[PDB]
Amino acid sequence: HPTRGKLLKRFAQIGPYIREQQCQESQFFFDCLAVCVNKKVTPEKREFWGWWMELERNGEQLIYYYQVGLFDKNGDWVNQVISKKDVIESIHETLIRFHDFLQAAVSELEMTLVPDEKMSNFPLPL
Amino acid sequence: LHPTRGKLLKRFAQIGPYIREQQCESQFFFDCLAVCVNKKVTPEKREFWGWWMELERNGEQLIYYYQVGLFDKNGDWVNQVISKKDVIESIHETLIRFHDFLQAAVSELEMTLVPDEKMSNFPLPL
Repeated sequence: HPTRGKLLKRFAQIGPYIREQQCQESQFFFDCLAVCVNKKVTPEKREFWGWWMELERNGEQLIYYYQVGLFDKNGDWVNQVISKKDVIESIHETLIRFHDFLQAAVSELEMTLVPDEKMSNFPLPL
Repeated sequence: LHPTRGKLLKRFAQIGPYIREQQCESQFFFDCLAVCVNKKVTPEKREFWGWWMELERNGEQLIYYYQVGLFDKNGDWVNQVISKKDVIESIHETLIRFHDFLQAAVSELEMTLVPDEKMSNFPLPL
């Protein structure tokens, strides 16, 4: 096919990125809590700068849409990022590394990765 | 991701005989054989009341999920516990002491430790 189950399993093998509970039919969800916002906050209320990605399946095509931003206390992602070079670089390194592994996994599945049209406004190289 | 899986494994192993390396992919596995079920049984078929814990990684965050139960003759953990105050108290004491070390290790690693949402159904204080 390959099966949704096959995809889920192979994507989970990339590492601690896929969030299975937020995946449904033909849509997969990945994220990365890359940098803590403020460690003075109690652990359970801490927030993180990072990225999240939505992967739509369209037959043998997987269509990717990454956003950079903020993961708040509720587990909501917001498209706002601290304007610090070092933090942005850290987010970008985790994203690039992930995308490289994703490329490899999709190639092994004999499928193809393609950017969402909204990636034209993505503010980092990829 | 930094720190690495390898570094986390070694750091967690330093806490004591809890982590089970052969059961750790983007998840770490810990357990504790707190109370022997019946000492009259030979050491081959011995079973234990205790706990096990799955620690998930997402970036700088580590997410813990403890369960209390029975480590059976087959080497499988089951979420059932003998309904005895003294046994439950002993399990609980091992768990709290372990958790205190885990908290200190995660802090040393400069990461954030938070309960899994399923810990809302954990039947003991933590």
